[PDB]
Amino acid sequence: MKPRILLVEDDEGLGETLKERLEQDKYRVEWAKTISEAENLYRPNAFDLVVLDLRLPDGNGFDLAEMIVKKEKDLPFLFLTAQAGAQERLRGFELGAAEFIPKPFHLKEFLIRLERVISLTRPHY
Amino acid sequence: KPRILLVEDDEGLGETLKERLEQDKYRVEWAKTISEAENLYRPNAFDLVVLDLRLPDGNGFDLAEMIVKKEKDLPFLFLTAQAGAQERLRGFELGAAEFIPKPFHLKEFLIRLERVISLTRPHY
Repeated sequence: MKPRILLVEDDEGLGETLKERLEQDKYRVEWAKTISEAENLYRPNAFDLVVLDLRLPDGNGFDLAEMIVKKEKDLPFLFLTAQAGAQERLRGFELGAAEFIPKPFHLKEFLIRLERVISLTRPHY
Repeated sequence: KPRILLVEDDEGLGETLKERLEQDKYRVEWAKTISEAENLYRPNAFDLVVLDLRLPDGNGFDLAEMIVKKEKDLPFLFLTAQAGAQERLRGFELGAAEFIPKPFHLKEFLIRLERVISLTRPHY
């Protein structure tokens, strides 16, 4: 019912804040702090959206995204990252990212953009 | 054909964008100042406004605010080097459909613009 988000983020100050605010009313969040934890949490037909940064301590978010796309072609993923230059964004969009949100950001911006991504996951009425 | 109001004073860029979009079966009215954009803008004529926050005769937020007052659900997006956290927050809170920073590769802009154009308006 509540969309389930896989959040991949090693900054625990930011990750706690994001998880807490997302779980406030609308969403359920499984929060991985490493790529290996993300891989453990990840399985097909379990998530509605993945939110990930690019650098984690044990690998790169693009590789994780590429893996996920291979297993579940239509699982939306968005990047949330300080590495948000023209090249990174183009790479993300060409891989089919649903969104690309830079750091730094205000939480309310993230919530607006994320709610529109969730809206696109809804079926046609 | 979807009609785009492009508000962009950089004429090298504006020419490139107008030409490519018109090859993609868009109609583009390209304004180079806020003054010109306000003059070209009319309700029930455009399907998307693309504007820079940085225009020669003022702040693109003023133009976006005028457009929102007149046609609250008209899609608009910012294409701008003024792409920091405060400006993006203000833009999304105002209802911007997208916010694409400069510099950008043209293919990124096209991918993101095509997505905005696909959204349904208004409520069926």
